[PDB]
Amino acid sequence: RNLSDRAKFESMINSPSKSVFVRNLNELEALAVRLGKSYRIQLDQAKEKWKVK
Repeated sequence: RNLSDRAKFESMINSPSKSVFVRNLNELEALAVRLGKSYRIQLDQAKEKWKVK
């Protein structure tokens, strides 16, 4: 099924490298907002996971 933004999130959050994280982060943050606010927290968790400060 299309419109599976949750799948994109779970796919991106799977194993993102440093530079890979940033290049995915832009769309990742967009997807997080699209999904809601609870998943946005998980996004922020991934940001802090690496650093993103």
